[PDB]
Amino acid sequence: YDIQAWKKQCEELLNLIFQCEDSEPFRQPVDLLEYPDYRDIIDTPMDFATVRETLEAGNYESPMELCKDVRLIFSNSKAYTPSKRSRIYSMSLRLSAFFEEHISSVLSDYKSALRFHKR
Ligand SMILES: Cc1ccc(C(=O)N2CCN(C(=O)NCc3cccnc3)CC2)o1
Repeated sequence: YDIQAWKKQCEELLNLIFQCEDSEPFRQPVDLLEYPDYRDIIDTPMDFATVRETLEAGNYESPMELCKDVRLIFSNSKAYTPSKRSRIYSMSLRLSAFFEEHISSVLSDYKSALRFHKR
């Protein structure tokens, strides 16, 4: 029922994501010299360094907000990919599965802790 525990749990999960080769495309912004049309397709860029920095700044109030930004990394990859078989998009899908598998208990625990707080 620790309503703060999500933050370290998210730091640890981000650490695991940064050890994962599948995250390499998603740890920094898209170089427009490499992908010149990227901002024609993607309105709101997001990467794992931005997520980590926002968490470390104390600018997430809840793991739900962190989860929204991580899911934006994946939806941006799906929207930008030219093919559902593209290397970088395929990496996004494995990393999304990994993330969702691990974030589910973080979200459940937080929400249960907030319900207990308000009981
Ligand atoms: C072809 C295709 C399908 C889906 C995607 C896609 O989701 N992105 C475009 C490419 N991305 C980057 O360039 N990351 C920045 C970067 C810069 C230097 C070193 N590592 C990473 C990630 C986002 O790209």
